[PDB]
Amino acid sequence: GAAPAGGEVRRVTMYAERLAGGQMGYGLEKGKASIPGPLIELNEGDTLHVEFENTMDVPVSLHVHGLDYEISSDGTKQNKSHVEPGGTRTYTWRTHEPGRRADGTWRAGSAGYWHYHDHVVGTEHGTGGIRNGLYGPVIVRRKGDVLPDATHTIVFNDGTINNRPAHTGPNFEATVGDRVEIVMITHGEYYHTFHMHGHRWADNRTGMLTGPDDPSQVIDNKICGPADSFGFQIIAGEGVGAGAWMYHCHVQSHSDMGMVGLFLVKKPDGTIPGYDP
Amino acid sequence: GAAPAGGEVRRVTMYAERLAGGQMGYGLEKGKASIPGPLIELNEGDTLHVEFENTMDVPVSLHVHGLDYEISSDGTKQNKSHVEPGGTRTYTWRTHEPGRRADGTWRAGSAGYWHYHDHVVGTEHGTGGIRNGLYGPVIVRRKGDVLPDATHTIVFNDGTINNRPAHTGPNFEATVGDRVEIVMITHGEYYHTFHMHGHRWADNRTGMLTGPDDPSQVIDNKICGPADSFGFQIIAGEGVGAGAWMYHCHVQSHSDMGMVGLFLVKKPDGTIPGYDP
Amino acid sequence: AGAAPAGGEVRRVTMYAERLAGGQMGYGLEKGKASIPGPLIELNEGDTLHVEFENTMDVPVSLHVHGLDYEISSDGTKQNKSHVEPGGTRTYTWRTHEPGRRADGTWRAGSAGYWHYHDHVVGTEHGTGGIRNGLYGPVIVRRKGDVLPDATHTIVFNDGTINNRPAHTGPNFEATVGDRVEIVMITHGEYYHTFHMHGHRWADNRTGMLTGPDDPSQVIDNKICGPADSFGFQIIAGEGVGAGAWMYHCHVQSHSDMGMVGLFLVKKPDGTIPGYDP
Ligand SMILES: [Cu+2]
Ligand SMILES: [Cu+2]
Ligand SMILES: [Cu+2]
Ligand SMILES: [Cu+2]
Ligand SMILES: [Cu+2]
Ligand SMILES: [Cu+2]
Ligand SMILES: [Cu+2]
Ligand SMILES: [Cu+2]
Ligand SMILES: [Cu+2]
Ligand SMILES: [Cu+2]
Ligand SMILES: [Cu+2]
Ligand code: NA
Ligand code: NA
Repeated sequence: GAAPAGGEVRRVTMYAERLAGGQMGYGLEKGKASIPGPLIELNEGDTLHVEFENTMDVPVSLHVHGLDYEISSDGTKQNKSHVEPGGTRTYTWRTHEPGRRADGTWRAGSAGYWHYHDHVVGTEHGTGGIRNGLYGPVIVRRKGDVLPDATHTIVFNDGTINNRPAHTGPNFEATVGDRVEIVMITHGEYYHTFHMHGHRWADNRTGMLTGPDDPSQVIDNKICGPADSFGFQIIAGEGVGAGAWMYHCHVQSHSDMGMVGLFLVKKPDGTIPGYDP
Repeated sequence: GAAPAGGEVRRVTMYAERLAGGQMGYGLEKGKASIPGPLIELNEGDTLHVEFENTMDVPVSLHVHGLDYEISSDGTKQNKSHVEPGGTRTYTWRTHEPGRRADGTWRAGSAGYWHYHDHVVGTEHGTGGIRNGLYGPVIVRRKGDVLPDATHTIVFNDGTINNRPAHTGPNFEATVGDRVEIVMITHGEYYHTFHMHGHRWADNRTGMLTGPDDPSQVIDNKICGPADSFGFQIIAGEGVGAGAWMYHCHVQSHSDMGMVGLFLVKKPDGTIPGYDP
Repeated sequence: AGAAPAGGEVRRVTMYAERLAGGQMGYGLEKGKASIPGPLIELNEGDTLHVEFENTMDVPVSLHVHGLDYEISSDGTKQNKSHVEPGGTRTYTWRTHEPGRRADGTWRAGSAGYWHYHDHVVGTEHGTGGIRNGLYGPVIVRRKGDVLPDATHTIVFNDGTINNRPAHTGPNFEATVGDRVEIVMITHGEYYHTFHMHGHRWADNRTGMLTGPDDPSQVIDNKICGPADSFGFQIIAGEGVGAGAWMYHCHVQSHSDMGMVGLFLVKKPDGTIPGYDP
């Protein structure tokens, strides 16, 4: 599968809602908010109209990295781009293809692994909102990009993965040979290093080398800090086989205190060697 | 415009001077020291003789990243290349173009976003001098590099931008369509993440993709540590329009305590929609 | 300079985990000769390595490698019981592969790069004690045609030490002007660092050297790194700058002030170093 050329005007509804235990999340339908928020996928050239509604009792906003937006969709109190309690607003995101500018230089396209998050809860930089769970992934694909069999989002938010209690994953399941896309986002106060056992990727836009001329370092460990985002695709078990393959932050106290999960790679018969749950 | 081939021998006078409040700065002329220090620009092949004078009552030095220098211009006490109080010294920086060696390998040129700083005030690694403001940017351009309409230097020094009081910018002004160059240097004890709203750049030498075959990640958020330097050029307002575009460190406590500033992008008539400080 | 050949050899080596002085712990290829960092392993893409491993200590230990191909039975974790009991033995197998076009037209990245191995089970189930104690070492996998160096030096930022040495004690590395010197740089523990080399620079890519005039990788002399990061590069000692005692150090200011410093001692042909007075 390959991404097509973009150019569609898409729309979606988004809600900010309180969740259990002081948390807050984005959802695409009322009562269905999650942490991380829903995955938004666009092709270069697509436009996205996000009909947003704040269902909480405190102001919230929606700020996006990487994509084109006018200052009116910045999502900050400073620009009156926030949403009052009960309020509604339409945030508009646009994307563009790469291309040669009139001045002769190459204009980078929108394609990449991006994310959106709150910018007004607790502070005017969204410190409380991000801590509470108001973040989500955005993928913009370029014409011809390889499409995956599954996509999984891993957010290192302070000392947690996806706001979960320590030592509770998440885990992700695949079958040997699956083409698996990982979106990796970092938030909060701390730097982290993301490590995946049994697998590696290229440190470039897609995480895949373009061919024999791409000099990007191939890695299995990557330092990241607050609001960094990257992504990659792997072939599950390629050259290594089935198994419970760990991923974790490699900062030693962070892995010891529980930012660890499993990439559960199954044989075609659905079983995982060496793994007792 | 485009950078010419280099090869000139250039001279400049530089002074280290005390500034108000225990600060120290470099300057091109007596009594005009600034933090950051003056921007030095060279073309690959140029030689620069810095006629240096220490107007201060403590030793100071000038150490440069990236450029060619002999051990006698290292700027360290260890090599006896510091400057005594009231003393003078000529620091020589050289640069070179890339090219094929005899062994067939490719020698990397000097071009890049670099910086200079003190190496002896407070400690033999310049911890006091750097804290006090003794740092500045150097740009070395390759023949053919695109030249910007303006260059702005942003230094994350511990918990400050350019040693400024918290919450005091700096702000930079441009018109929609301007080609704006940012030089980004980090110093001190902390890691940071630099983020720009509404704009993005390529993670490579120039900050611009060379063309459709360049696989560098396109980003708007970059982790950086002490003595890191990078730079890029953006088209102000490209695809997003005029506005007060924030830049800040994205480490949540840092943005909250005042590591924030504004990229004020004006329409040709001078208007900035919705700006209201 | 020499060039790496195509790989595909099947090799075997013995490795031991051993206690060292001061509560330290190290890997070695011969009994009683363990070192921190552990021995440098070098493979050409396509090679297979069978590590006949023996744990001579009184605690379970493991061998976990980054980047290379290994089956789950060579993961080196308690999770899948691939650690080594006290006094026990185990064969760990590492494989590597060349890059190539898959049948579906996508490009498979090869194994080549700067990698490392370390313990994963001493103290905690992530090897916090083992790594702190010194159980780490470098692995280089070369691609056919990679340029070969005159010498290779490994620098590990482990917590606030270099190579588990006492503060301010280097290590120093010696070269002659013109030498092709390879640096392998590994980070472990709890802290981020920035590695800086005076007088020298490299390209931020797989090999540390630009492939030619079309490579847009940033050329740098300073690089941020965190726990279990690894990278490497080659420089021509003294190129364009001459002989001297060229410092390298973490550039986090308090780390350089506390002793995360060392010297790249670049000598004239007559063996002397101008300005270097110890
Ligand atoms: Cu912001
Ligand atoms: Cu972490
Ligand atoms: Cu953000
Ligand atoms: Cu230094
Ligand atoms: Cu910061
Ligand atoms: Cu932003
Ligand atoms: Cu420095
Ligand atoms: Cu692990
Ligand atoms: Cu350090
Ligand atoms: Cu330096
Ligand atoms: Cu590891
Ligand atoms: Na790169
Ligand atoms: Na990087």
